[PDB]
Amino acid sequence: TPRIQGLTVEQAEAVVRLSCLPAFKDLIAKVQADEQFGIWLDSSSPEQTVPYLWTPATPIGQAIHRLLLIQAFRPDRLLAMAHMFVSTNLGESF
Repeated sequence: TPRIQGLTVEQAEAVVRLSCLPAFKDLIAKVQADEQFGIWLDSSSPEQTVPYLWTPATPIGQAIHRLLLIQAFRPDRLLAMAHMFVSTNLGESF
């Protein structure tokens, strides 16, 4: 059971899974350090403003990191994150 300071049970269930990735190791303390950053946590459009990331990173890699973050934190905007990932990989009018 992780911290339930800002997350829920369904959100924190995937946090433990995402912590197994070597790239996304600093995840449990990430929300504690960015405690004010909760726009993606509640309401608004977390798709357009996705904080944090996984060395220089390609835009595709940054989109992958944002997708992995939102898949665990905000499961509903996964469709919009996937749409933006496709647009950045292929094109805006794909």
